[PDB]
Amino acid sequence: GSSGSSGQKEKCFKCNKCEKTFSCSKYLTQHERIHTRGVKSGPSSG
Ligand SMILES: [Zn+2]
Repeated sequence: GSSGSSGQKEKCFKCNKCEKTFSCSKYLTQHERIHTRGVKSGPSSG
């Protein structure tokens, strides 16, 4: 008899790598990108 109060009203989007809490979703999904090993034209041209 543990039924009753239930609702996914409160939502929180917390990254995985950095584990930073955000406000919206689109903000996170896109952010996650930042975590991509291998960036061309970064530290040195070649
Ligand atoms: Zn992150």
